[PDB]
Amino acid sequence: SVGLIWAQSTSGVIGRDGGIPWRLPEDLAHFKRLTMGHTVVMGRRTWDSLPAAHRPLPGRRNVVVTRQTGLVAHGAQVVGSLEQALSAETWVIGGAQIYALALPLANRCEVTEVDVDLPPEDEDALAPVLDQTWAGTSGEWLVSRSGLRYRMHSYRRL
Ligand SMILES: NC(=O)c1ccc[n+]([C@@H]2O[C@H](COP(=O)([O-])OP(=O)(O)OC[C@H]3O[C@@H](n4cnc5c(N)ncnc54)[C@H](OP(=O)(O)O)[C@@H]3O)[C@@H](O)[C@H]2O)c1
Ligand SMILES: CCc1nc(N)nc(N)c1OCCCOc1cccc(C[C@@H](C(=O)O)C(F)F)c1
Ligand SMILES: [Br-]
Ligand SMILES: [Br-]
Repeated sequence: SVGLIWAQSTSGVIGRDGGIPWRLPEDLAHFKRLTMGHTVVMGRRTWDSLPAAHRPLPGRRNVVVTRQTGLVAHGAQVVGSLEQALSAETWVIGGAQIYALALPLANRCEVTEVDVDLPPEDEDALAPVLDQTWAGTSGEWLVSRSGLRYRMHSYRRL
């Protein structure tokens, strides 16, 4: 059982300049709560993007997907394909390249939509596009303690 989890702007941006272009504490809490105790699978660029005090992600088996040989990723397992990463509950935590690999294998997507305007730029990482084979249920728009508006969506494959 494979799930994808990501946070996107309304425009579909998930990443810019090797990072995430907003801060939303409620999303980090949501991400930690859903992934804790489970394997998390990430692309090598997303491993690099984790703040050092949170890398590897504590309380979870971290798996890093790379085409490199002998990659040093302390505290993580390093695999050469998504299939190697997947051999109870496994969460694919990004980025865009690894989402694209994982989406055909997933039965579940947990999406945070963040109501910031961020027109997609050339090298932005973008969220996967979900068609009508996915059934979504959405929370209401919520206002964070910091004033940002956001909404949680849960998708299951029909
Ligand atoms: N908002 C969110 O929810 C969210 C979540 C995660 C990440 N992000 C953001 O997204 C960005 C990173 O995403 P990204 O798409 O640039 O990178 P990414 O998917 O995290 O990682 C790309 C790397 O994965 C490896 N890879 C890709 N395809 C592979 C394959 N078929 N077999 C083996 N290895 C493969 C390669 O590693 P090597 O180059 O080492 O060979 C490649 O450079 C950052 O800005 C990050 O902050 C946002
Ligand atoms: C957290 C942003 C996010 N959001 C959803 N919804 N999906 C995702 N794929 C995702 O990206 C996962 C890759 C980036 O991850 C982190 C970035 C900064 C800090 C942490 C540590 C975090 C934890 O310990 O989990 C703690 F702050 F709670 C993780
Ligand atoms: Br962040
Ligand atoms: Br934060």
